[PDB]
Order: sequence, then structure tokens, then C-alpha cells
Amino acid sequence: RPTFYRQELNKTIWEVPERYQNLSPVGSGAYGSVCAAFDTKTGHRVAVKKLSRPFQSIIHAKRTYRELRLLKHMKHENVIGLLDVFTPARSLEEFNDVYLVTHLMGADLNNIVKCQKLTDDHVQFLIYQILRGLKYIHSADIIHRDLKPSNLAVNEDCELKILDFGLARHTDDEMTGYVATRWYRAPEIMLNWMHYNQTVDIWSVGCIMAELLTGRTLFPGTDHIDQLKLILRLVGTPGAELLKKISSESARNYIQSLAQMPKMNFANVFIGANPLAVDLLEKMLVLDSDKRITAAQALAHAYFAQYHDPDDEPVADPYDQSFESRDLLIDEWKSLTYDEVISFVPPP
Ligand SMILES: NC(=O)c1ccccc1Nc1ccc(Cl)cc1
Ligand SMILES: [Cl-]
Ligand SMILES: [Cl-]
Ligand SMILES: [Cl-]
Ligand SMILES: [Cl-]
Ligand SMILES: [Cl-]
Ligand SMILES: [Mg+2]
Repeated sequence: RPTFYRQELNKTIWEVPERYQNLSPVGSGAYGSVCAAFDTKTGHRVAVKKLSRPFQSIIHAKRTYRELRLLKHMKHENVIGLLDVFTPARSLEEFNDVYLVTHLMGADLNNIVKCQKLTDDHVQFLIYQILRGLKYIHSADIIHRDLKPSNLAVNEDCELKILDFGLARHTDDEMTGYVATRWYRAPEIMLNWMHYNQTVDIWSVGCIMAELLTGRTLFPGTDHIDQLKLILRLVGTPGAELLKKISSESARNYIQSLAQMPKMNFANVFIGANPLAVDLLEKMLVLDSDKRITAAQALAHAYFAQYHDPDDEPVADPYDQSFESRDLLIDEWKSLTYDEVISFVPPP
């Protein structure tokens, strides 16, 4: 067991191993508080996140367990990984606080799309990395659910990591009105017409790629209905074959109220783009999720010919998510989480 030291920074008690020095507050949300620190064991600058109220309800206790399991599993160059997890507790009986440690991130993709002149080669490399990371995540039957520019970390060498997985956190208020939180979502999930599946992440990559090519948001709707009208004007209205797949009677009656529109010519929308970029966008931005290109299929598209290496695009170890259908008490979720804290083995 390491030696811990205690201090108060910005109205919060931090109790951490001596290895973490020069702690400085960097933000806080509903989920926890974050400090930047220097890790003397590894030599890296790190983010230390102290969870808030991790075991306050059954919902909160299960969310805590879900996040720790997902971060412990992810071991890939283009996905955030877990450097450390700790608690100052000496036993299950006094266990209350959980701290998570990751590499400290600088710029996100928002910064570089707003401020930088991007070549076609930059767009090829950035979208290649997102798809390499997604091939890995989807091979474990994990859905990200919240891919958007603010959840993609980028450095000065254009190297990219996926972070901030959807832990089913977002609320109704958060998705309402003129908000970036909804602009990257597939239209069948934002109107709650289909159960989530891994094809929803490929719609989000289409929206991100369009915005790197034009420097503008593809579907900046003022509310759910405005956003659906922007989507259908570009890709056209649902065909009868797609209508057949919708369960809700009330969903079908609404779609059927709209005038029919054809799919637009994407070369006349993305004016001057690489023809191979236009072809890949037409394969991602498909209304019927069964017909969208997969991450593994996209990596072999001719747009990525200069980066594609089928011997260096790894898949994940198998991931057991059977806990998601399990009904437990707060103290049972808390015991499972304690075992995952004490069994953690750091990377090389
Ligand atoms: N297969 C699907 O993709 C799907 C399945 C069930 C329910 C909805 C669906 N997709 C959808 C329907 C209508 C519209 Cl406008 C946009 C996407
Ligand atoms: Cl230490
Ligand atoms: Cl990492
Ligand atoms: Cl504790
Ligand atoms: Cl964003
Ligand atoms: Cl597993
Ligand atoms: Mg985020």
C-alpha cells in the first residue's frame, strides 16, 4: 500500500498517493472533480478525477462499476486507457471514495476544426484513427454513443484518442434546442425510434468527417424536428422498405406526413472535396442503419490507401457485460467495484 497525503483544494478533500505531486484544479461536473498532477512514477502529466457520490443510489453505484469496468478493458493507441485507480480506504467497511488517473489531454478536435487550415491528408489521417479505434471498440460489442469533436483529443503531431464514452449519462434537458450534444446523433435514436446499436457511431463519424471537410456543422438543428428536416433534405425521405422496419405506429404516421424528397448529389454539397471522400460520406450517411458501412469495411476503402495496414488494426479481448441485466443492492455494486480497484494491474 502506498503512503497517502491529504489536502483541501477549492472546497474539496483530496487524499492521494505521494507519487502524484503539484495538484491543480482543472474543472468539475455532476460526475466528479478533476486536478492536473505530475506523476513521479511514470514522468507523465496526468488527470486525477475524484468521483462525486459514487454509491449514493443503486443507479449511481451501477454507473460507478460500469465506468471502472470499461476503462480497465480499453488497451488501444486510439482509445483513452486507465493509468491508475485508487482509494484511501484500508477495508471494504470504510470504502467511500474512488479516484481515476489518465494521461492529461490538451487540444480536442473542436480547437483544430475552428482554427487550423486542414489538407485532405489531415482529414484522411484523423478519420483513419477514429475508425481504427472504433474497429477495436465494436469488436468487444461496446457502443460509444457520444462521438463528437469535444470527445476526441488531438496533439501537435495530429495523433488522436477517443474519450468520454456514453455511460447513459445525458438527460432530456441536455438534448433540447440549439445544442452540439444532439448534432452528431443518428435520427432514429434522437427521436427514440430504434434501440441503440453500434451502427449509430458510424453516423457520428460521417457528421465529424463532413465538418473537417467544410469547417461547418453538417446538421446544426434548432430542435429535434428542425434537425430531422436538415437530415432528410440531404439523404432523402425513408423508402417503403425502411418504413417496414419501424415498430411505432405513431412514428410511421409522422414520417408519412412529410413530402417525399430524393437523396441530394453529394459532389454538389461538398464542393471540391476528394471524390473518394465524397464516396465514403455517401456510405456512412445512410438512413437505414442496416445498410451503413462498418468500421472494419471503412478501413479498407481507397480513401485510406496511404495509412491502411491490415496487420496493425487490432481487435479487442472479449468483454463480458452480463452485469448490465443484473439486479443488485447498493452494497453488492460497491463490493464488486472494491474488488476491481484492488485487482488493477498498471500498464508496462
Ligand atoms: N433500420 C433502421 O435504421 C431503423 C429501425 C427501426 C426504427 C427506425 C430506423 N431508422 C430510421 C427510420 C426513420 C428515419 Cl427518418 C430515420 C431512420
Ligand atoms: Cl506513492
Ligand atoms: Cl491513453
Ligand atoms: Cl474511501
Ligand atoms: Cl463537440
Ligand atoms: Cl470481460
Ligand atoms: Mg466530453
